[PDB]
Amino acid sequence: QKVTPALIFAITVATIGSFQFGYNTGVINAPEKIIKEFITKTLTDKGNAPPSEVLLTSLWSLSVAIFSVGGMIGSFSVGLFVNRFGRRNSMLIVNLLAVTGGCFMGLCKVAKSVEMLILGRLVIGLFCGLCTGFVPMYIGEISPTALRGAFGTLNQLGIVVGILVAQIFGLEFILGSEELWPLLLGFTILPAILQSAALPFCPESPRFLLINRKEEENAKQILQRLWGTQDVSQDIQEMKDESARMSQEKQVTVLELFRVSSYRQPIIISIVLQLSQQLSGINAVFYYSTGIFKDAGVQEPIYATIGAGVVNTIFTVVSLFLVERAGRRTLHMIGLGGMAFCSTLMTVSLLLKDNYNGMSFVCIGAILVFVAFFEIGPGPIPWFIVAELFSQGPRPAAMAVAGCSNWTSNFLVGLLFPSAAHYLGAYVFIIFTGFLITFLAFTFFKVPETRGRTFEDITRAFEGQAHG
Ligand SMILES: COC(=O)CCNCc1ccccc1-n1ncc2c(N3CCN(c4cc(F)ccc4OC)CC3)ncnc21
Ligand SMILES: CCCCCCCC/C=C/CCCCCCCC(=O)OC[C@H](O)CO
Ligand SMILES: CCCCCCCC/C=C/CCCCCCCC(=O)OC[C@H](O)CO
Repeated sequence: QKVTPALIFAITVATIGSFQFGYNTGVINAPEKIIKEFITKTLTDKGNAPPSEVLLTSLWSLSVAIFSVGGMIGSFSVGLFVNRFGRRNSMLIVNLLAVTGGCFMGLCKVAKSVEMLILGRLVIGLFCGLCTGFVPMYIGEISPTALRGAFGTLNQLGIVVGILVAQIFGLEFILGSEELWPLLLGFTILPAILQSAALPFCPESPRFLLINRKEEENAKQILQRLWGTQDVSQDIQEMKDESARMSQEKQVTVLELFRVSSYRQPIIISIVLQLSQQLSGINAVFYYSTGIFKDAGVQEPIYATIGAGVVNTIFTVVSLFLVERAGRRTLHMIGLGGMAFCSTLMTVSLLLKDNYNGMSFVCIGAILVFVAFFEIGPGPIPWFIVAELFSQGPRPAAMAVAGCSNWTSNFLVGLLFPSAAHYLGAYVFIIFTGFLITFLAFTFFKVPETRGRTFEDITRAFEGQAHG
């Protein structure tokens, strides 16, 4: 606890990327009908026959999904940037992609080009994939050890705030209209121009400068400013230790992450935690929501979702104030457990949907409580924890692997779930309850507490476990 404006500024400017990721994730839902009308008109205006609903659904599905494909590629490409350019400059450099993607999506209507929309979603996907790796890596290396998890939770906060804002902007009376939806999608350009202006005044990680570039006194002076104290000897020395370790060790690529015994457990934890986020059922809960919301008298679908967005935000903040006290294990487990209870309730309330006339209110309650438990742990923790499971040398390759598995599992779930729901119906949530319980067991037996521990302490403990 040594928090000056500089540290806040640096972390806040970095979480613009988190906001960007959240915004582009949530922005696409509301304007579906409007964009399909655009796609139809683009073909009709040629004088051609109007497209079938099958073709529209097809093009629309590609628009949505190609974003994930971009993210898979970008998140796995994180390793190409962070050691070569640094952590701060990597973020500055890739804003080219955010500007590019936003231009395509923003100009696709006036250019009357469905192809530009699809292309824009791919490029903004690439950008967001790089962000999901760059931001926690930067925050992790620049935060005081006692606040590493708290600050790391600001990544997820930026993401959920980004989602909320995109949804609100998606309202018909704001930017969600026939004449304003290019502005809706094009909006992502503005935070990029703001971030690029602000970033050069954010310092590079002192850890990176000292450990990777051997610039000790440069790191110290920066460390003194960020933590607002002249005595930073304990931290500077701990960085010297990590630096000595890295120059005595072979620097790991992706493939060797899996050949080294002392890396196997950390990397397996990292991947599994990414899965515990995307296979939680969090992507199934809303698939049903939009239709459950009608039955309960909402008759206002985006409004039902925005409300969930507020709950989404509140419990991310709750997680922020808990993660340094309760620890990562406890918050992850509690969240997994509460989601297990809610998904089970979802199955029951849906199975009794029309034998009893109150069940739609029950399902909504289950959905909101589900969202709350998701953000307690499984939402924010898996993003910043892999940065904690590794020291300086293998972190970049580890975050490329972890991040990719997160984006990939998200993509596969979205591909496979509609089928599963079609064959299992209400029982599909029981499958997630099984996943959630299994993940809960994994965390309880296999995931060490990382709260307040130095990277060196954590790594040595993994080395000790590997020696027997
Ligand atoms: C298809 O549009 C959307 O997914 C928006 C869904 N509604 C957002 C919403 C509103 C209210 C409450 C909770 C939520 N959610 N829901 C999921 C969700 C979430 N995750 C789960 C999925 N993820 C993700 C989504 C993508 F697209 C592409 C790539 C992704 O990771 C690589 C990242 C973290 N985090 C916070 N709130 C969330
Ligand atoms: C209908 C309205 C049309 C007019 C609209 C005018 C907007 C002008 C541009 C604003 C740039 C947006 C910047 C987004 C700020 C990102 C928030 C953030 O950085 O997150 C804070 C915290 O770190 C999270 O954890
Ligand atoms: C009717 C009897 C009254 C009981 C009704 C209960 C209803 C379901 C409650 C779910 C809350 C979720 C709790 C999460 C459980 C996970 C356990 C956990 O988090 O363990 C932490 C660990 O001990 C740290 O080291």
